[PDB]
Amino acid sequence: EFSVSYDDRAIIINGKRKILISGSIHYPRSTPQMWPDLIQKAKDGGLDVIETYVFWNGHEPSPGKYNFEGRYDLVRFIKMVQRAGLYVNLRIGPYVCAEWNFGGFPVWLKYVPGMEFRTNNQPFKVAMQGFVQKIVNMMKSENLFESQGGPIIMAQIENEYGPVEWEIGAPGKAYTKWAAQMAVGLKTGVPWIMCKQEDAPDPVIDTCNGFYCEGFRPNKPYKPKMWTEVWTGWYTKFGGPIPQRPAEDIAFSVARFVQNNGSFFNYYMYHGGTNFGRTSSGLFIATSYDYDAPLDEYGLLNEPKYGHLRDLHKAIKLSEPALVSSYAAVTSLGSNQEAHVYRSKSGACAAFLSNYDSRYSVKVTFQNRPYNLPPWSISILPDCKTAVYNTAQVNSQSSSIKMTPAGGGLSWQSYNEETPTADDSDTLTANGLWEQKNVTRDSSDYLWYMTNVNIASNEGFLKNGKDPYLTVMSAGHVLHVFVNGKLSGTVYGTLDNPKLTYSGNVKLRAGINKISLLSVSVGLPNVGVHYDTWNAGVLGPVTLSGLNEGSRNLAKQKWSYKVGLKGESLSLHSLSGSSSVEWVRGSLMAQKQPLTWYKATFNAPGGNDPLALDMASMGKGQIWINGEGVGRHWPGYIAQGDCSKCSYAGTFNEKKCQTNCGQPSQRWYHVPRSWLKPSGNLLVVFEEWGGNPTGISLVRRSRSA
Ligand SMILES: *[C@@H]1O[C@H](CO)[C@@H](O)[C@H](O)[C@H]1NC(C)=O
Ligand SMILES: *[C@@H]1O[C@H](CO)[C@@H](O)[C@H](O)[C@H]1NC(C)=O
Ligand SMILES: OC[C@H]1O[C@@H](O)[C@H](O)[C@@H](O)[C@H]1O
Ligand SMILES: OC[C@H]1O[C@@H](O)[C@H](O)[C@@H](O)[C@H]1O
Ligand SMILES: OC[C@H]1O[C@@H](O)[C@H](O)[C@@H](O)[C@H]1O
Ligand SMILES: OC[C@H]1O[C@@H](O)[C@H](O)[C@@H](O)[C@H]1O
Repeated sequence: EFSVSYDDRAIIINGKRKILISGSIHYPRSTPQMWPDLIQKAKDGGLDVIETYVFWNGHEPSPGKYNFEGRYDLVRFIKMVQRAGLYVNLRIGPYVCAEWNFGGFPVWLKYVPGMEFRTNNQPFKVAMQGFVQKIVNMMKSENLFESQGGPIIMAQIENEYGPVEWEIGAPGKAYTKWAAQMAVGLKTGVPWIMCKQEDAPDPVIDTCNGFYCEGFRPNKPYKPKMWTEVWTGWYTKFGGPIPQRPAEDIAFSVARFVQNNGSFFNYYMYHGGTNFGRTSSGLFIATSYDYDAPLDEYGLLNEPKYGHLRDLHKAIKLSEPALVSSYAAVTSLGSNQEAHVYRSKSGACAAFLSNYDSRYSVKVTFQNRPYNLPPWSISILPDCKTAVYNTAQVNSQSSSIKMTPAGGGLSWQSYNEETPTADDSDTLTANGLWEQKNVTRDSSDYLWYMTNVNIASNEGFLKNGKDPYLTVMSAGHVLHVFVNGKLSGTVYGTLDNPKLTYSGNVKLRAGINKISLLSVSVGLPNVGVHYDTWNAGVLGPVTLSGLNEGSRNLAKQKWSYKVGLKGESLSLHSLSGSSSVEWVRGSLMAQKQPLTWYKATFNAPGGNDPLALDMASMGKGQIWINGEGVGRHWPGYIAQGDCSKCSYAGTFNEKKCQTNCGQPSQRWYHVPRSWLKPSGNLLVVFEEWGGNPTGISLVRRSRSA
């Protein structure tokens, strides 16, 4: 009925070789009502395939219970791509990286007895095969593979394992062989792929990720050349800038790939979207996953990038009959110039004329005709005679972003978060320090490390003008130090270095002194060899210096623990949770105070424009609207890095075109209209650092010229 195969040239769909233009759109980083519009714009962008990861931890929060409703409705998403007449590349994983919490793995998976992530491990294999098996079965049951008449033309198993296999050695090769054998053994009827897998076993095709992938070649001569990730920009991290990749560079890199035998490429990302809630983003990754994608975070067209790529795809589609019926033949044109010519026995001719010089514009002669090639550009001649397209020459409209305030300020109400201290009636205690994930299981960002310090009256610092010295070392990621219910200092880390040290003088009086430590995790690591084994939270050393005794090792004593916030267990984020009205309705009330809840009621602004929250007046925490988590906020973390002016021309790197530095890492936070009633919308903000609620504004996202 239907079939998907491959050869040395391309992917074969229904007996025909296909040059496939793909774009990556992750379903849980958007709302179910946004999906149709995003998929439509992708279709209009010239994409044949929609690519997406499958997010395990979002699907299986409990060892047994599954979730496939709301924006985690994977089956809804794929059927929507079908209704748009497009194909799907399903990158299953289960490891997805994706700047996604814990790399996509559920946190409970770590605590299954004898477990080891991404290796020749029995508990892992069982767990891995179970979920992968479930996903394939679900896809079959709704007839979603191309062989059944569905959109799914290929699937990915694992993500960029090559580098890990290298470091871990023999268990790595065994697991790879297993993973491949297992995946293919599921009889999907469609080919399987593996990115960054130089030794992917047959019949799995190894693919390429990166900014450029033209020099790439598969591990077998009978396997097609595929680029699973054309990085359209880079992710944003809290503390970091907003990176961008120029459209002219992307188009050049794509052209370099197509001209040189490349038959499949995928834009990572085509739509980046948002990291809603507290289980989406990876370690220190911002809520915004804009990625400088052709479709911005809010689903608006990122111009000129969208249109310029749309024109590129039109040129490739015009060149397609030749591309599938011939191979790339190189003819030198000059010192830094080449012509890749696709000449069919039928007589079809497509030519790509390149200029790799990034300094000067160059003129070449191809088949008696002159061509002017801008620096660092490729011209496409679909008929071999006339150049319809050039990668450095944008004929699409540019546009800027404006955030227009909608309505006015809100009447705010405030609730204080308690500062818990160690009691003798505490059940969850230990004679030392515990790791944060071990305790919280990522059910909350917050964990309280509590202990009591007894200060004898014969102490030296009490009689004279001396202060005791406290040193608290944490593995990450934010630490708040409270002595006797009062804040003594705050430290926070970076993505590269999340480990923390607090140091300072403390106010200790005679008797029992209570120490309260609040340890916050800002997402979990998603990449790295043995990344799951990395620590979070206060594990010491924890010392109290300046006593009659030299220095007291506070790590070696009884510690109480409390998971989450009193504000969380009371479920203050939802409307039915915000019932314990200990809310200060005060005309004059809470402002710039740590650990504070806020709530206001608003009406949905009149129009079609997408919405955000200007939170520049605030510090850090998380946001809910009508019970649904908008995600974390951290406008208090200012963007760091070198942010020079950049030219499209020349080799790109993540740091080449960085913007928004000396500014809040993220200021506006995406609010889907899909989440709003016409009136009586509940807006709950937990403010961890301290900020002014009256400053918070609802804004309208508009782009033009
Ligand atoms: C394109 O692939 C064919 C098939 O192997 C090969 O003979 C040819 O050298 C390739 N062209 C280039 C420019 O690499
Ligand atoms: C994890 O918690 C358990 C008790 O639930 C405890 O026995 C163990 O020491 C903890 N491990 C770490 C590394 O904190
Ligand atoms: O944006 C960074 C990207 O890095 C790639 O190597 C990975 O496959 C993606 O999942 C994403 O994490
Ligand atoms: O490696 C995949 C595994 O699949 C299981 O279902 C089977 O019981 C094992 O023998 C092994 O084949
Ligand atoms: O913060 C804990 C971890 O931090 C990572 O950046 C590092 O690669 C690991 O070795 C471990 O130290
Ligand atoms: O345009 C692609 C180019 O990317 C550069 O980073 C690389 O040094 C060149 O060899 C070429 O691959």
